[PDB]
Amino acid sequence: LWVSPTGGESGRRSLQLAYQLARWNEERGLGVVFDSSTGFKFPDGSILSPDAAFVERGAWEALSEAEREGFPPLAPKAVFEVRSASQDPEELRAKMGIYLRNGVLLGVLVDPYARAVEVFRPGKPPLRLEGVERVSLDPELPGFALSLPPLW
Amino acid sequence: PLVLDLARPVSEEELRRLSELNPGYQWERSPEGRLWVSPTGGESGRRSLQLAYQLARWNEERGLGVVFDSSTGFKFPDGSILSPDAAFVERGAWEALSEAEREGFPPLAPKAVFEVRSASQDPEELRAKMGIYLRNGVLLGVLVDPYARAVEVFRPGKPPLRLEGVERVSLDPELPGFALSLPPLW
Amino acid sequence: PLVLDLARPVSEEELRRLSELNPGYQWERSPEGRLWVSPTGGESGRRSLQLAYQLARWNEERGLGVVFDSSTGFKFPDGSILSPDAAFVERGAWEALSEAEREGFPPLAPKAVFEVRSASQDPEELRAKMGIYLRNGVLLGVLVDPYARAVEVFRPGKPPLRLEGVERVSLDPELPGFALSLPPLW
Repeated sequence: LWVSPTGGESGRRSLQLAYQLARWNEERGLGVVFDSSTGFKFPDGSILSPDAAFVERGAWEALSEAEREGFPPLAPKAVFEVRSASQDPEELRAKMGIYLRNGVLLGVLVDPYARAVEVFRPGKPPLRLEGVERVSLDPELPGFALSLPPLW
Repeated sequence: PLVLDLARPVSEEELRRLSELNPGYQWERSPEGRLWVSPTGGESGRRSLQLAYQLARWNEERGLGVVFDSSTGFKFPDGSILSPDAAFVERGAWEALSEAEREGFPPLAPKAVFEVRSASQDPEELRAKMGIYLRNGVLLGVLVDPYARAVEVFRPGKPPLRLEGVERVSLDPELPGFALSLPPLW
Repeated sequence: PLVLDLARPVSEEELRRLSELNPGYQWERSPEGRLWVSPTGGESGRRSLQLAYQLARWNEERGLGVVFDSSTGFKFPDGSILSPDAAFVERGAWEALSEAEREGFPPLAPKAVFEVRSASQDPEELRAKMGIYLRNGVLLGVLVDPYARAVEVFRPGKPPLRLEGVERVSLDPELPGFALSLPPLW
């Protein structure tokens, strides 16, 4: 069926994910979290917009007002992509590669359909989990664990 | 936003594709059928996230409906496809939709919508957008202006309420027991 | 600038139309056919006028060509249509054109173009733009940064020069007798 990354289901899922990341950041304040609309300007020149992003406090603080106002010129420490029916797995997997190649330190891919999650880190093979309720995202995001059932 | 005039109303298919081809940009269809485009920079993105977070937190503890983030576009009665920074839809209204309707731009007016003024947006255009929401059936429209540190609440049949330098804002009874905290949005 | 992919090259016609409907912005066409939208006005607009005025003043004295402010867009061989903050076109070239060409987006590369960095522009993106000007025939590209209070000069086949702490920059031989004064642009 006709699906849009900017449609209801995708929006409902990305908010559920972003909500958790924000809940965690509210208590720890180690960085700044952005929603699915945010565009970031990556080192390779392109603009990319994940479903959620976390940028380390130190990286964010180094930015000027103008840089924070526009598409931030940096690779977020962590990026999250929630697969929507309109996207084929290998495509996002390919995108996770692009993120890492640009300096993202943690890429999390959630597939609500397959009901799995894939964790991408540089200099390490991709990790795929299925059947787990929560997934620890330490050490990149200290004390944060992503609860999966809410994303389904 | 920037207006792109077409001698043809942009289509839902074209909106999806434009979103795809332009990460970081929000595409919308006006009531007259024109294209509206606005970028979502870092500041906008952190504020809308924080606003959606508060709405979601409230909803998780209450369970009255469904919350959507800022990338979601809704299809209203007059044909416009608008994308607020946050929206709340009651369960009943959401469930009534077909799997296809939920997956595409939901054909309904969220009970409550939120818009956060970005630096590149003129205040009056955004206040006007609030009127479009209301005339299409939205029961609560909230406009946050982080630059003036003010918030304006719009309700059908009521004078818009503009509050300045306040810390909290009760959005009862449309959103039972929810109070939006403003400093986190500055 | 805001880069927009309409999934097809934007036509010259649409560029004008878009400028009309969105007056406070500059509209250009990239070599790939995408839309480049940039903010107009503010102190940046003021700097543009100051520069064009220094140029017009010099040209009045020498009479070698035509001066343009930030409002003109030029059509280059690669199909891009760019609008610098100011430009100089040699008299002969200008007249060799058709009245229509002179009235729209002149189809020629100015001998010299000037770009003044505005607050939302990345220095590296402006430098790449200078690269586009030169590969399309511009003989002298000048980039003014009022924030870092520096100037960069680009000539084909030569390394880019950056000057700081200077009050004036001579632009011979391309603009004989012309020295750009910087403080007025800060």
